[PDB]
Formats: sequence, structure tokens, C-alpha cells
Amino acid sequence: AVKYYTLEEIQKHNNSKSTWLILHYKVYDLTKYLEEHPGGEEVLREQAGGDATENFEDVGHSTDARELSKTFIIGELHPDDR
Ligand code: HEM
Repeated sequence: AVKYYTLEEIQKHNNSKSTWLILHYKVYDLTKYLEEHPGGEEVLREQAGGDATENFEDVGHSTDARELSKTFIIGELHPDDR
């Protein structure tokens, strides 16, 4: 099965308690990853609640980073909002 979230609900997860962001139509909950991210937590918080695909690709993440990111997927962006 697959959980679909709307942009409206993803937008609410941008506070000290929860940080979600979208990458290639997939929703990631990075709340517990903020302090471990080699690129820092500031760059993640800034994109919280929205689509960070372009910024993510612009830096050119390694294969290992992409493989690791899959563990944080909680669902996908609702088809109607794409
Ligand atoms: C999906 C979660 C993400 C994971 C698992 C992740 C993982 C990593 C890892 C392992 C690195 C080290 C270099 C590499 O392996 O490519 C890195 C660097 C970096 N990441 Fe992420 N990242 C994620 C999301 C993001 C996002 C959304 C942004 C931008 C808004 C971001 C910005 C950066 C930057 C600026 C660096 C520093 C590159 C440098 O040293 O020049 N990351 N990330």
C-alpha cells in the first residue's frame, strides 16, 4: 500500500517537533536526521514543509546518501497536487 499526503498537510510539518520535505514526489520525515546530516541542519530546516528536489539535486548527493534517504520515506505526494 501507499500513503498519500497533500501539500496542505506537508506544510504543517515545519517546526521544532517535526520536519518533513518533498523530494521527487516522495515525502521524507527528517526530524531525527537533522543533527546527523553532513550538510548541516540549517539547510534542511529552510526547506521544511515544501519541495526541495531542485536544491537536493543541485548539490549532487552521492549514491550512498540517496540510498540512505530511502529509510526516511513516509509516503508520497497526492497525485492531485502534482
Ligand atoms: C533526504 C535526506 C538527505 C540525506 C540522506 C542527505 C545526505 C547527505 C550526505 C550523506 C551528505 C555528504 C555528501 C554526499 O554523500 O553527497 C550530504 C551533504 C549535503 N547535503 Fe544532504 N542529504 C539529504 C537532504 C538534503 C537536502 C534536502 C539538502 C538541501 C536542501 C541537502 C544539502 C546538502 C549539502 C549542502 C551538503 C554539503 C555538500 C558539500 O559538502 O559540499 N541535503 N547530504
